[PDB]
Amino acid sequence: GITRDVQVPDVRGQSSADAIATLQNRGFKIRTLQKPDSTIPPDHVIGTDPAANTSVSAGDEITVNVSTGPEQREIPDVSTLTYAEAVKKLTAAGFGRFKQANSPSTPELVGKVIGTNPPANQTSAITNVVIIIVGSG
Repeated sequence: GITRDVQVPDVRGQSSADAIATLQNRGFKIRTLQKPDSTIPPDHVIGTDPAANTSVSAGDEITVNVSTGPEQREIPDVSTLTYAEAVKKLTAAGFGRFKQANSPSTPELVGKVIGTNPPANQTSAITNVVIIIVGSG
């Protein structure tokens, strides 16, 4: 037959703790899912899971998606191959902050990227500014 299923209001616009408390008060169980990412939402609740707006039994389980910190990635040495490669491939790797600089190099490297200013072998954040250095002399 039917049981008592109700829809539970979202705690969007408040912190994850606010959501946790509100659901807890109603008897709902909450699971907090956190991810470090490139496409990071704030630690506050901006959105919720459909399960909340769906009519569910009071005391169901609501997953709260929260993100803690932007992810970091190691810089692949593809920069040295082509300027286009450096910017685009690093964007594909997640990076979204670039700064171009040029450094005087031997004519044999003119027009080629000689690397990055920050160490490429280092794991840099998505929001970290990668300074791409082009060899020009």
